[PDB]
Amino acid sequence: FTIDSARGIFPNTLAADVVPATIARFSQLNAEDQLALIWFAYLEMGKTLTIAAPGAASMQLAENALKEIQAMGPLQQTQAMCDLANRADTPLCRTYASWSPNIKLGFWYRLGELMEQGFVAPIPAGYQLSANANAVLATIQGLESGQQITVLRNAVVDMGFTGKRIAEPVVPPQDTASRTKVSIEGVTNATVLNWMDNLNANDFDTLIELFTSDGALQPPFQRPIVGKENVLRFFREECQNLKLIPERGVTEPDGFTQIKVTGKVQTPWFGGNVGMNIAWRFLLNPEGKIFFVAIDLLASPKELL
Ligand SMILES: CC1=C(/C=C/C(C)=C/C=C/C(C)=C/C=C/C=C(C)/C=C/C=C(C)/C=C/C2=C(C)C(=O)CCC2(C)C)C(C)(C)CCC1
Ligand SMILES: N[C@@H](Cc1c[nH]c[nH+]1)C(=O)O
Ligand SMILES: [Cl-]
Repeated sequence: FTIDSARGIFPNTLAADVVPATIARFSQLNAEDQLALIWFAYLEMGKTLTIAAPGAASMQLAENALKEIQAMGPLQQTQAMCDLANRADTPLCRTYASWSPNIKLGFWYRLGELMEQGFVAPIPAGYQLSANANAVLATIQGLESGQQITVLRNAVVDMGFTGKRIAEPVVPPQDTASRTKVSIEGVTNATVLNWMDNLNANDFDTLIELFTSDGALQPPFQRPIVGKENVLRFFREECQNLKLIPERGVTEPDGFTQIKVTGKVQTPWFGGNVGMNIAWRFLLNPEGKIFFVAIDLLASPKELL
C-alpha cells in the first residue's frame, strides 16, 4: 500500500470531473473574458443562491490590497484584476497568492459589491464573450449548484502569482455539550464517525490524531496532502465551519479496512442553500488509523449509495 495506489479504492465512484475539465477550458480564455464570464455566472447564480458575507477577520486581512485597487483610476483597476486572472508577477498578485482560499473569495466578494455600486471599474456595458468563453459559461450554467460553486472557487484560488501563508484565525472547537453525533447507515466504524463528528465541531487537534504519521487526505480534484503537519495545516486554513451530513456507507474488511460513505456537505459560504453530493473513501490500518481518506464531489445524486 502506497498513498498514490490507495487513490484507486472504490473505482466505481464517478466523480464530477466536469469541474476540472471546465476549469481547464476557463484557464485558456483571455483575462477580460475570464472576469466577464465569472461576473455573468455570479450575477445569474445570485438570483437563486444566497452567498454569505465574508468573515470580519478575512476582510481585515484583505483590506490593504482592496484599498490599493480602490485608489487606482478605472483603467488601472481593470489592469490589476486582469493581472490576477493572468497570474502575472506583481506585488498584488504575490500578496493574493499568499492568501487562503477564503481570503481570496472575500476579496472578490468585495470587488463584486464595489463593481455593482460602480466604485470599481465594472465589466464593460454590452460586453460580448469570445466563442470559447460563451461555451464555457453555458457549461457552468448547466451544472448543479454544488459543481458551479466549486468551479468558481477553483477559478478564484488559481489566480495570482506564487512562501508566506496568510489565513483566518482558527475558531475554538465547539463546546462538548452542544456537539451533534452523526449516524451512517451501514457504518458504525468509530474512526469514521469520529472523523465526521470532530470536523463538524472544528476539533482539528482531535481529528489529526486519527491519521497514521504518513497518512494523507485528498480533497476534491486535488493531489493527496501527506502527513500530519500538512493535513493539520489544511484543516486549520481551509476546513472551518463545514457541515458534514453523511447518509450511508459500506465497509469492506491485511487487517486494513476500506469504507465508502456518501452524503452531503455544506460550506459556510452558502449554508443550507447548497448541498454538495460527496463521497468519502477511507483506507484504515489494522489499528483503525486513517492511512488514506479521499473526498470526492460526485457527478450526480445518482452516484449517492
Ligand atoms: C472572481 C470574480 C468575481 C467574484 C467571484 C466570487 C465572489 C465568487 C465566490 C464563490 C464562492 C464563495 C464559492 C465557494 C465555494 C465553496 C466550496 C465549493 C466548498 C467546498 C467544501 C468541501 C467540499 C469540503 C469538503 C471536505 C470534507 C467533506 C471533509 O471531510 C474533509 C475536508 C474537506 C475536503 C474540505 C466577480 C463576480 C467580482 C467578477 C470578477 C471575477
Ligand atoms: N499542533 C498540535 C498537534 C497535535 C497533536 N495531536 C493533536 N494535535 C499541538 O500543539 O498539540
Ligand atoms: Cl468552505
